[PDB]
Amino acid sequence: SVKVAVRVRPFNSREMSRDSKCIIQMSGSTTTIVNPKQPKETPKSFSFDYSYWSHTSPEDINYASQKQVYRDIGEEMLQHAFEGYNVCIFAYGQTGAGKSYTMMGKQEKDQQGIIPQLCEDLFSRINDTTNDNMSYSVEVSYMEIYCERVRDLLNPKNNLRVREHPLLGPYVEDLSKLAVTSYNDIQDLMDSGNKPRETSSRSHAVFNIIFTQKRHDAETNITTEKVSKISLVDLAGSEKEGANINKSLTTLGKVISALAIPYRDSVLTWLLRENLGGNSRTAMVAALSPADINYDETLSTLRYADRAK
Ligand SMILES: Nc1ncnc2c1ncn2[C@@H]1O[C@H](COP(=O)(O)OP(=O)(O)O)[C@@H](O)[C@H]1O
Ligand SMILES: [Mg+2]
Repeated sequence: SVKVAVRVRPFNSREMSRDSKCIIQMSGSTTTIVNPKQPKETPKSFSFDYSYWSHTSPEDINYASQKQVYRDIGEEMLQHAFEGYNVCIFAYGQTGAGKSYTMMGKQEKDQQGIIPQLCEDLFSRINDTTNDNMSYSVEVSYMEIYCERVRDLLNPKNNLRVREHPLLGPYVEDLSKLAVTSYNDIQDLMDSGNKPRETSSRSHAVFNIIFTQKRHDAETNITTEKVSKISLVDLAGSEKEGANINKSLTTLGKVISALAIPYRDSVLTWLLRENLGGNSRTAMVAALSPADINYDETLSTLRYADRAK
């Protein structure tokens, strides 16, 4: 239950101008942060399921690639989805640590993130299915959560509000749910999505997929369904606006350790009630700046990820 990894990125323009010295090191699954003031102060140590070293470039033999990331976490999380269970992955961290590049990624030199890959993989396993008793259905929803109003990142309007249907549970009223029938088609929705995103990387991006599996039982001749709810999330840069963000992340924290009465405590948390916990495995990638100038925020992140256990 619950899976946590951290990923340090390469220096960015800012850090580079700031000569920002690297204060992060990694040894398997142990990211050690060094304090700036005290170059000695022995690097502080933490230990996760995964500690990806992406400080260099796709060149360095020892570089955690978007594939590696997806193959370790995504891949499995997708597998469980086929088994019939809900799945949710989370990107969390300072703005610019790497959440988006990790979830979505890019295109050239195929730097596709977890979402693009996971998708391609989901459809690849479906099309190669050679049992006529198995038919599939993939419904997608994409959105943004700001000041706790849901923005349909793949549509116009009608601000949306998340209710709590009697039995069914949480849901965003009037939120588009499009059935796709191929990777490409699901890829357009992605591009259109990250395209609509303008805003200010201050809101949570929730890419949900409702994977349905229909099995035609040779005997009895009864088609039974099996529904999985995959929710890939790009959280806010942790670091009124702050109120909803802080409350969200917080509520989320006292859950991972728990999952391994806090809930309606916030929309984001009140929405993934079917993914946050109850059951079904979740995962959490933590973007980390390798720059000294971010010591406090970088450290705070680590602690947040360390508490998720
Ligand atoms: N592991 C990485 N490999 C390559 N570039 C990265 C990596 N992590 C971050 N970056 C760079 O940093 C920038 C910001 O990452 P991003 O995920 O978009 O920010 P945020 O934390 O605000 O979501 C990108 O424009 C990208 O080039
Ligand atoms: Mg952005």
